[PDB]
Amino acid sequence: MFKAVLFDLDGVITDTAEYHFRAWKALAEEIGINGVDRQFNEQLKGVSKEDSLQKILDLADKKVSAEEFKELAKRKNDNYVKMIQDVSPADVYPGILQLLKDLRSNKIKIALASASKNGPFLLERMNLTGYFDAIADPAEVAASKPAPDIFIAAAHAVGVAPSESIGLEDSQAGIQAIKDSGALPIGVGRPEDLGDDIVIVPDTSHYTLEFLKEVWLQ
Ligand SMILES: [Mg+2]
Repeated sequence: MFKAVLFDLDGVITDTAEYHFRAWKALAEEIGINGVDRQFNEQLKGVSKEDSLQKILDLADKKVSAEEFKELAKRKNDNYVKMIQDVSPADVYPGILQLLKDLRSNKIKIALASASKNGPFLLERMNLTGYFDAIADPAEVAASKPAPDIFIAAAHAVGVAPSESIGLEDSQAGIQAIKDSGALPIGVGRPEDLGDDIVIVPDTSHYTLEFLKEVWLQ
């Protein structure tokens, strides 16, 4: 049987994308730029702050100094930290709390493998910290997803090899990272998005201990 489950945070445990979106929209509004909506935000998800801010400035063809660029980036981050003060156990995705309980009661290790710089904070606000054996620190990993580094770090931090683990992700880059780590991916979302070569479930309510066991046995 697998010995650990390695979780991403956004799109598996909870929705942090909402709060990044709100932070960018608030920034864009503060400086009088229109067009930062949920569709435009698809060009901001999972890219650097620099890239994101470039794209936003381009909406109005706005030029900035290096000093102004740095201030705007800081402002977005401050906005984000303010907006996540709201997070509560009400923000946990369906099935996830029961899955953590079941994993823990079956002595399976639980690790977070997220690029979030606020992962410990978020897990504390959602009252999930107690279930986590480790949180991989993205500050201490050399390469982001789709590189396998953060999944290797998460597995190692609970004393297992990635080949002893299942990874749960909703993103192409995350699924690729799990595959290249040696862990078994189980995706959540659409095969159209994540590929035909992995087990995919339509939403997190399908992530049950019994399902993960059956997938492992294949
Ligand atoms: Mg994710």
